[PDB]
Amino acid sequence: TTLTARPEAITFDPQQSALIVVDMQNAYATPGGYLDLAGFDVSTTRPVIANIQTAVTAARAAGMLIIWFQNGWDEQYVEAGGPGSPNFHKSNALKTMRKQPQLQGKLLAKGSWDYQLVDELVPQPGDIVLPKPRYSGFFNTPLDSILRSRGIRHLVFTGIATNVCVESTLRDGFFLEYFGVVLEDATHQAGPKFAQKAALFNIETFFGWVSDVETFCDALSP
Amino acid sequence: TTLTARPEAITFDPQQSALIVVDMQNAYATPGGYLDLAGFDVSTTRPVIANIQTAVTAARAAGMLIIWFQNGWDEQYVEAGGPGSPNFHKSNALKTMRKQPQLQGKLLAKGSWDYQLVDELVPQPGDIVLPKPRYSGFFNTPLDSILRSRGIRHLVFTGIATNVCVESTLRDGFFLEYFGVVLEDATHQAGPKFAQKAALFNIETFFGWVSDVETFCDALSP
Repeated sequence: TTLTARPEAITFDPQQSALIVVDMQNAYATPGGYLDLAGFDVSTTRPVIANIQTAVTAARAAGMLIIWFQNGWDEQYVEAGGPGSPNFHKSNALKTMRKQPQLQGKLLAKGSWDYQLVDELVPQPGDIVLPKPRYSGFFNTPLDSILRSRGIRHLVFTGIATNVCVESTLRDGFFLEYFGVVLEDATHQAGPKFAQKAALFNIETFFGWVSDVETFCDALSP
Repeated sequence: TTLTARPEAITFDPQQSALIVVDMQNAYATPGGYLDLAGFDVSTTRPVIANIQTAVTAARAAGMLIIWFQNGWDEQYVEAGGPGSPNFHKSNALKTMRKQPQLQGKLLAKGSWDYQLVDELVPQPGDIVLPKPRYSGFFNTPLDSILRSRGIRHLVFTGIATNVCVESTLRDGFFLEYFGVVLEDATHQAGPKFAQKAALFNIETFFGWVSDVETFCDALSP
């Protein structure tokens, strides 16, 4: 398949490719979730959700592997690292719960509402659903092994946050010799609008390719 | 020692810390280098070189290990990967040399002027100088091994490009449980000015700490 993209069009075989849906959890997309409680603007993610559903339908119909990430930890946050991990000190979820003990054990907690995939996005049998304990899906997980076991070299990225979990997984994928493309209108940033712009620029200019959902779906139609 | 920083101050032992000077080569800081020839703006890097000299002097006098990176490859670019690597298709140096054949073998090439550290920055006995074949110093190198072998958990980052090799190495350091701080006035971005602001925003908000050279030197003086 030839996919129109920035900075130029690329080729991939859908049957040797994966669509990765990064962290489409209430924490990252839904009012009252972690990012919202932590002061980030989540009011504009509805079109991102619908666009991911569209992209998943097309990708699965074309034979691409669908991989869903869920970011977060056990309710006791053992897996988040204690004070000896920089993650303990950087996580805005952990910071929010330290400021608001009423939320302690709810943000990004396995089995909780915050951790759930948003209602509109439901993995299907045969999809892979991966928990990850840090922003990048290529650290501390079997993601690389899962992809290599199927000969997959091309990754199409969707999800939240463009500049954090999405971009980190795409950047680390590049260092592991994966070709990564992001569907820009199926992502949303964590931060001001310049964070979306800069993540797309860094991806396009140094790490991978940028396309969009309509272009992706039309490229898959055969 | 307390280092005042964004989003809050941190504490560290300079003896168990490293100052990393990322890719301060002619390619990234000097007129007529790769970045300049590739259309990026390098007209403001003179104060960055000066600020790195100041930070390197304070770091060494405090017992911090100095690590210098040089990004690049053999002159035949075997180490940049062939067409099977996304690096072959993304590297703006390889792009530029395919566009301007007079430059083939001259950009980011071991033994070339482009590849040299800028004249003003001279590694000293006891420092470590490391080549790296991709943007992140934590892939395809012994960097993690070197730091673990000395019990180092705190990394202070300087160099170019803030949003590419600097941020990538800091992000990956975080995934390897390192506490990373960037000295903002000892860096420069590759791209428009929003790429500087956005890299610092991502580091401050999700990955590590932002400080500056004068704050760093003052913190080390006892």
